[PDB]
Amino acid sequence: THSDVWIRQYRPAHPTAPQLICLPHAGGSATFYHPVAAALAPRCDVLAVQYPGRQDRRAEKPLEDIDELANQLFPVLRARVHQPVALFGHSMGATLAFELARRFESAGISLEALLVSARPAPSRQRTGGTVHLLSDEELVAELRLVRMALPAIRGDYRAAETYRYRPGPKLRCPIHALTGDDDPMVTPVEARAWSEHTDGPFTLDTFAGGHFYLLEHRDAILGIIAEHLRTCSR
Repeated sequence: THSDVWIRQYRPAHPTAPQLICLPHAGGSATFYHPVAAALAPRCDVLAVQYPGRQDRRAEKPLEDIDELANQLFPVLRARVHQPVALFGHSMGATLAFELARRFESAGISLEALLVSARPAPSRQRTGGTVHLLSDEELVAELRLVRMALPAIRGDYRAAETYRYRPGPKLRCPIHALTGDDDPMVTPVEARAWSEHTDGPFTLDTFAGGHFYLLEHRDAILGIIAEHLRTCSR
């Protein structure tokens, strides 16, 4: 395997393998996607992104803006990208995945799919989130070693909550949205609105659960991912 500071490749992949770039949620690390790597490789090259400020990057100042995360991450992913390539993001990672998709397409790099989980459409971003503004003590409480990780969690939340969608050209790549049926942070319309951001095909799948439904539906989501990349799951 070959990994850098940003992009963690947990398993070896065939040279023919399609690429899956996985964006963690707020407070998440690249290790969150180890089950995806294990289940799809070597038939899929699973690349998991490690944002600054966590684990081995704890010394780095955490980023506070999705566009800054994307702008810094895109050149790195550019040097590794190999089509066919797909993106998967959960929660805040879904917005980052969408922003990265916008940048791939503007660079003439087609995407096999954009998979977005538990996140309103960029055009339906909820304004007025304040979790990132809570005191250290009020922060940890609402999140229910943590102080070492809190600056990175706060920065991630700040990025999720202060995101401002700037209108631009629609995507052309397929968008597959995935949501829980009991998620106070994503309404059905908010999830369906992802259809308004691509001229390609759109599909929305709902699962029994909340914001982290995907922990209970891993095998199902892996089969959905594999279907998009023309592979099988383990």
